[PDB]
Amino acid sequence: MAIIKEFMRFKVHMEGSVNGHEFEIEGEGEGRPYEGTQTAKLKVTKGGPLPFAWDILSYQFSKAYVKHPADIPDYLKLSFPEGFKWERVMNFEDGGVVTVTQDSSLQDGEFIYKVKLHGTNFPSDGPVMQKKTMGGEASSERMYPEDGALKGEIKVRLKLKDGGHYDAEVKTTYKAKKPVQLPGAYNANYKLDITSHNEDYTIVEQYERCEGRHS
Repeated sequence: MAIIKEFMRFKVHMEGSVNGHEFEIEGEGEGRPYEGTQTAKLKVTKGGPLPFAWDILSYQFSKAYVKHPADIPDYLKLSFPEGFKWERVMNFEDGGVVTVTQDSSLQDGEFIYKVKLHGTNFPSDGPVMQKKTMGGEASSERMYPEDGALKGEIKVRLKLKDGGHYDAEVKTTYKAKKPVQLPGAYNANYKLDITSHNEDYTIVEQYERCEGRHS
């Protein structure tokens, strides 16, 4: 029950399964919501070491930290303290599919994120199950208002270890819990890096920069 400060922390809990392998991850993050920068330290609390690529999870660990020009209303910052929810489908090039449902709220002056993820139909020999990805390229999410919510579309490209890319079409709906001002169409430009990780990815740190701009 508060405003969005120049510096904000968040806690995240994720529960999910990928190709039937169940896991849980808890994390803590911090950043500067108006500067569009944030970092997070994630720990696998159940089902470690993960038998699949960390890169499919990385995108699921924070839209309140997007730098917006003053002529683009900040729909998702304005949803607080109640918060917002988002649901996403990631359609990978080799048939694999990830869906994500997320709830974002503010408690004791910190954001709380609860994430549920399902991953299925990934080929056993593919880059996800064989841990052959090496991070993601910078990308631009096309943001647009639709049916009283905000939608986003991203063509995500995961770097392949032996050179090349492995892609996914990403579609997400973001909706405030209570109606607040929706913006017009714009682009959210992202850069996300895995800053560090232990050998088996049970401890991982990420950084993301995101800035909204007109096309």
